[PDB]
Amino acid sequence: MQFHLNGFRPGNPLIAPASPLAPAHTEAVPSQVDVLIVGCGPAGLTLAAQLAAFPDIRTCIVEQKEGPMELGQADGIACRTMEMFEAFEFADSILKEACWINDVTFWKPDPGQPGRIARHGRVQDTEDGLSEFPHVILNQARVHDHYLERMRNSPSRLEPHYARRVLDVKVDHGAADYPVTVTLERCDAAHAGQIETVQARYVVGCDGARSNVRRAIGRQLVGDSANQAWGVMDVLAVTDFPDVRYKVAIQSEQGNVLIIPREGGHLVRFYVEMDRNITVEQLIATAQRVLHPYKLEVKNVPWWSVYEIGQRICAKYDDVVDAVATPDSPLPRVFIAGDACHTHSPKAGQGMNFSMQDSFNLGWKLAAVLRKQCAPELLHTYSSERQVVAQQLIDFDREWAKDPKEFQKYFEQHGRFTAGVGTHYAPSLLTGQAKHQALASGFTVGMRFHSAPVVRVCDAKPVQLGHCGKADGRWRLYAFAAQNDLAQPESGLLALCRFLEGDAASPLRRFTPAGQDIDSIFDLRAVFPQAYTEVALETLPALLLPPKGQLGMIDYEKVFSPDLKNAGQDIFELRGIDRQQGALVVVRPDQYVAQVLPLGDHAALSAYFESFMRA
Amino acid sequence: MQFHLNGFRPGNPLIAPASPLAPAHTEAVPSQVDVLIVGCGPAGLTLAAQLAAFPDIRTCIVEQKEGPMELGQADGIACRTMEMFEAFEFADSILKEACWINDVTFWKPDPGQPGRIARHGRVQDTEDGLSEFPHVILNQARVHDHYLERMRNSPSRLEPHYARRVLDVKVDHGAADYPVTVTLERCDAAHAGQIETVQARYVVGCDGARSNVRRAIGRQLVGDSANQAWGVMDVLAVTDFPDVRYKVAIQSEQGNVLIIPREGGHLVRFYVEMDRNITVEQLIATAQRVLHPYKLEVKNVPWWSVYEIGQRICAKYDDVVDAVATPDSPLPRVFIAGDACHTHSPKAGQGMNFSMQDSFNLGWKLAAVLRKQCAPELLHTYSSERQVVAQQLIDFDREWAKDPKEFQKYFEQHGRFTAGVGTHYAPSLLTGQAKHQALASGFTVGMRFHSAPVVRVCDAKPVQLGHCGKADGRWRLYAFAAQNDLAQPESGLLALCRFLEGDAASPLRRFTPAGQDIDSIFDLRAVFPQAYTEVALETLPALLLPPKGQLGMIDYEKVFSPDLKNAGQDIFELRGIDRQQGALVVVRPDQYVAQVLPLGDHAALSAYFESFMRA
Ligand SMILES: Cc1cc2nc3c(=O)[nH]c(=O)nc-3n(C[C@H](O)[C@H](O)[C@H](O)COP(=O)(O)OP(=O)(O)OC[C@H]3O[C@@H](n4cnc5c(N)ncnc54)[C@H](O)[C@@H]3O)c2cc1C
Ligand SMILES: Cc1cc2nc3c(=O)[nH]c(=O)nc-3n(C[C@H](O)[C@H](O)[C@H](O)COP(=O)(O)OP(=O)(O)OC[C@H]3O[C@@H](n4cnc5c(N)ncnc54)[C@H](O)[C@@H]3O)c2cc1C
Ligand SMILES: [Xe]
Ligand SMILES: [Xe]
Ligand SMILES: [Xe]
Ligand SMILES: [Xe]
Ligand SMILES: [Xe]
Ligand SMILES: [Xe]
Repeated sequence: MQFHLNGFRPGNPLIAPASPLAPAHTEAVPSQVDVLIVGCGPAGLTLAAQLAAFPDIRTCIVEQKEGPMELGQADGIACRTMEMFEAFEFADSILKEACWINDVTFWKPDPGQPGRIARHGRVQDTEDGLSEFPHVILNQARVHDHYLERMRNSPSRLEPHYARRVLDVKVDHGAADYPVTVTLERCDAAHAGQIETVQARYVVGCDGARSNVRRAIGRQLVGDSANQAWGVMDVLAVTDFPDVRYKVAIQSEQGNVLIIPREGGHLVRFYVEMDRNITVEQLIATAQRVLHPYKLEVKNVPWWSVYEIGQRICAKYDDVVDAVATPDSPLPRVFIAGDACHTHSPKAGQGMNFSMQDSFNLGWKLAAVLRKQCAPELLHTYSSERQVVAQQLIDFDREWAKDPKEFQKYFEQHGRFTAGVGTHYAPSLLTGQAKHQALASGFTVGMRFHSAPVVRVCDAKPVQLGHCGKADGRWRLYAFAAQNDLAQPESGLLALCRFLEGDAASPLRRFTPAGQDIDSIFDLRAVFPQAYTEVALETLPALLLPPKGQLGMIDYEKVFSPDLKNAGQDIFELRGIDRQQGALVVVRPDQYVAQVLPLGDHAALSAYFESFMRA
Repeated sequence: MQFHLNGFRPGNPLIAPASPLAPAHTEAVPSQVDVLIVGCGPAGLTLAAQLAAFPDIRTCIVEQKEGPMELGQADGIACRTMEMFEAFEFADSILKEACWINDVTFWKPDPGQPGRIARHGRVQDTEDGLSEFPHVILNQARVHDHYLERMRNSPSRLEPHYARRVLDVKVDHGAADYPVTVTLERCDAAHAGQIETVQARYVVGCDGARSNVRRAIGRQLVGDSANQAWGVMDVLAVTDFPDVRYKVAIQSEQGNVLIIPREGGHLVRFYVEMDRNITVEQLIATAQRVLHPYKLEVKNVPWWSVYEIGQRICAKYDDVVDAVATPDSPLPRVFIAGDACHTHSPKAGQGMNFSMQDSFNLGWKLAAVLRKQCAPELLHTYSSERQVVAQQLIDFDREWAKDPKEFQKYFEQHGRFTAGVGTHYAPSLLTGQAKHQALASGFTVGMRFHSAPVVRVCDAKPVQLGHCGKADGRWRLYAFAAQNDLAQPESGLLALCRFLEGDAASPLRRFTPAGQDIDSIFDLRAVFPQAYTEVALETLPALLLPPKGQLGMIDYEKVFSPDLKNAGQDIFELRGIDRQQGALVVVRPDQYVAQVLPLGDHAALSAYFESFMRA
């Protein structure tokens, strides 16, 4: 991370200086806001944490609960989700506290032993090279804490307005500004029944399964009935079952159970299959029968419930009627994210993960449009992108409901999907057609940017290239240099740089607000195949050693080389970069690859951004 | 980390529940305390952070400054120091904020260019396999913050009493208790001149170079005059010198300069050699002349000073007159740690690192003696251990003041020393003679426990074996199993376990306080050469799957296997364990190896602890 850009600043650098552009939090919900987020769940808090980085935008997030939760229902944190946490700079903390899932063991009835289970299998939870982070388990409330702190420590000093239940949302397609009117009811005993009204430019319903925002704009969850029902109990118990600290799938004559080891090394979660006139004792009794001959002595039960939901999904995620928007469609004003527009069966294994990816998709778009850096039409891509991949995910898990090798295929694909790295957007306003995909085979257009190790040239530090992509709303341009680029500036990477800084028609010059840092909209990172010791910084374009901030201090983290010390760690090899041609990999603020273009196709680059950005 | 041992606990698990055994902090310094620490510098705060883990001990730390510092003079954090930070569970945070030192480049005058420098060399800062953590640079005040938070979040809820200057310390060798009387003068304007008195059992002077505690007990820094003088400036400047983000040693016709890249990617520290009627401007001017033809445009200077000190050291670190203590010597009551008893020349490169190792050495000893778990004689080893290695360090850096390969030898050894991993205690009350060193060649008796990767059997998680050693005052017993131990319990590791739990004469039974967790004094960790998948937990002694806490929850982190997935990562190979015999590696609470014993030499194990522990 970088700090002290404008002078020494004491204390933890992750606490940002309060921005004057942002009015202090008030007891009463403001009358007018840019964005009103409804619901402090994974989705709501994810969006709020993203918008909190832009103090020029007025964001208000409401939640009907009277305060932060301390113990939540979701606990699975996918690899891709961890990558996003890294973007919010708190993945590190999650890794130290969460319970990693390295293996998953399977238990079935012992063939020779009557009514007793035995271990039948074991698989590595995350296939090699799938992600730089592992799949982990951590109490949902803790993820909330991190987002709540990020929000609080942001320049926005953003915090939620609790004990507020959104009663209704209306859009005045005739209003000149703040067309959305939200009616809220205060739920705390001290204000019980009090009605609040908020004028918003955009409203985001992240209010869960029984979302009022969804029903307010007439959308509806379409799907099937609750396939199964699960008894879920978090327990502090003593057992001799040897795989208790692993993620375990148990099938037995007396029922099926799923074991999820919890953070701390002691707590354990049990998913007991069923199908409320059902108790903990019954669940425990069932788990005991299943675990037999292994003994389960439950000492304490911090939490337990009943997880039962069908897979449903809205046809659209916003208030725009057209199934497929076009340049003449009304613009969206209200969006739905998370369970409010799509719920997945427990067996799907998505948990809260996929839900947060909706918010990460919408986040930067809202900010760009509000800042008038992008045409409002951009907002249409939120629904077309997130609705489609959700439906495709459901279609897949619809058949996962079970050749022997066709199953190992289903099993493998399911892993990539639960890890959250299977999302692949189809060609669109933002996504290219992949005609130059061979330039960087390892960076599939439309999928998340698969990070790989590189070596920073300024100080020889080993780093994950994809970690340059932080949740700061910036587009990234990873320019992998052709073999001779460093030696021949007439073309290649250096020529691209020359174009990006000096050609008035370049997207960098056209769309970067006057007076802002040269990398405030487009974060360019250059990667040369040459050993870091062979890259002379002093001979590189200023665009690659950009001054910034009030003191013109130099950013020395824009230039990289491959890891040439350790065998098989060269990113040019790992990601299939065309060595002779090089490659420009354009990445969205949500870490998704938009394009893989030839370094020399400057016109294509300009044209791309001209299609949705505003000069 | 492990938590929820006695029930679900919300919030950050690193915040410990307040212990009732510890009285709340008071505005006025308590009248009587177990330990009085003088000075909130690296040493003082390190000791306080260690003692804060024992709420049954009354610890008071005073500092004359009126509050925590925000910008300190020291900034180099050695590998070994990082290992200790890992023991205090905040090494992670330091790694994310600090500026890593991967390479060190050397610059000298260009032979063909008049009065201009050119790069002459480059070396990897930390030789391969020296430590699992790198050498890093971070503002001293931040290390203080971490210690201050650890202290605050401990069961002790420990915080410093500021604006107190210790005027005098006296020992009443006739007192029945609290033989040490400390006289303090309040320095804050509101209490200016007020005299405070404290009765303490032990006093630790961590009050720096001009320490009053040292002079109070008649000790004195013996050494040579200030070899050199250095102008030190932390600056926010713009330069085109290409190696500014590296640690750089520059020798030129116009002077010598040392570049230390600071946390944040922008701040930089410059050590300008000299030898106060000297200004920043002069330093800057000198640095510019040195950096020529490279330009240095200083924009801001958060801090600057003049580092000038000779290498001096006390003959003893406590108030006991005998040069070498024996069973009939008076017991120590006052100890000196850090610069108060030993200062190293800037070129030595020790910074504040070695200083904190004194406190980490004394910490657990004081606690054990106060808890009557160890004979007070143990306290003698503090001085004999820390004084000797400090002097030996000085003797070495005395000659480092410069065959060509004899220099590369001096250069290499100097690196291990600056990394803080060269400390090697000679045989003593605590340190063995190494007659069975071949059992575990990679764990040199008397040196720090060189961690290596292993695989936890309960959940297959990759971990650093040495990270089992936390700053919790516990001795560790790393039992590396013989090849057939798992298959033949009659002897080997399993037999050792049988002895440790069932033989009344075992150190574990003899010295673990009645009613405490079976691993509260001796932290046993077993390592089998077999693949983790081959270790059946359910068939292991209870000592290896120990119940603990109020609920008898099982600790599943006592059993390990090697990393057999990745080539050349098997700890039995990496650390030279005798495969046929196995090995017992006994480690002190400060992470230093005390013994390497045969698994079967139970008598030797007992005898060792009987020599200083109290039943
Ligand atoms: C009983 C139960 C048990 C579950 N068990 C599991 C499990 O074991 N494993 C698992 O992976 N998932 C489980 N889930 C699902 C998991 O909780 C969700 O997938 C996850 O919470 C979805 O995140 P989200 O942001 O979309 O919305 P949610 O987490 O559903 O949050 C919506 C938020 O909006 C607020 N809100 C709603 N309406 C309004 C309104 N009108 N005004 C103001 N605020 C409002 C709510 O109070 C809530 O905080 C369970 C769900 C339930 C209901
Ligand atoms: C001007 C200066 C510049 C330096 N520059 C560098 C540098 O560039 N690089 C580097 O590596 N090292 C530098 N050092 C050395 C570095 O600061 C020390 O090595 C490090 O602080 C030693 O840690 P310590 O815990 O032993 O004691 P110290 O950090 O010296 O702290 C002693 C503490 O005790 C307190 N104290 C002292 N006497 C009393 C009393 N009677 N009553 C109450 N409180 C008292 C002090 O106020 C202080 O907080 C510098 C030192 C000085 C003085
Ligand atoms: Xe499930
Ligand atoms: Xe750009
Ligand atoms: Xe386009
Ligand atoms: Xe120095
Ligand atoms: Xe022991
Ligand atoms: Xe001994």
